[PDB]
Formats: sequence, structure tokens, C-alpha cells
Amino acid sequence: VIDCEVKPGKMAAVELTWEEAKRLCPPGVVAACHNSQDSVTISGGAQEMTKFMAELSAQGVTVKEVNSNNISYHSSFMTEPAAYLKKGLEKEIVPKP
Repeated sequence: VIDCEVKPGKMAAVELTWEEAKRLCPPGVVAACHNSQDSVTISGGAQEMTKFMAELSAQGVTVKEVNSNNISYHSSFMTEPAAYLKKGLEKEIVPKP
């Protein structure tokens, strides 16, 4: 995560439902984790995320930002790091059931 120059990103746990978040998220910002019945983590780029925060705060919705060290985990931005991790861990992690 650190070594690669991943573009700055953010995350936050919004109160939208899973289907609502999936329908309402524009390109560039996605849902990272399905916390509970009414809590979903949205992660994405800094500018698009800030726009999402303004839009959600405009209507009636509770949005809480999570300290992710300015990294948008579980998104398309993690394509390059994940492959690196695979190459990093292929020679270390023995496969077990």
C-alpha cells in the first residue's frame, strides 16, 4: 500500500443500505465493506469522495469518516497493489486447507 504511489483516497461508513449504496454510487467511488444492515463503507478518490460527502450530507443521511490513512481500500485502485501482494506472498505463504 505504501510503496506504490496510490492516488490519495478516503473512506467513510454511511448509513445507506447495501442495495441503495450500490445503486447510488457513481463511477470512481464504490462500496468497500458491508458492515451491517444499514451501514456500508464507501471508498474512492479524494475529489469524488468529497463530492459524495457533500451530496449525502445535503439529504438526510448519517456519514462517518474512517481513518484509513487516506487510502481507499477494496476498490479498483487496489488492482496494482493486490497483484504485487500476490507476487510478494507467493514465495512465503504455504497453501493449507
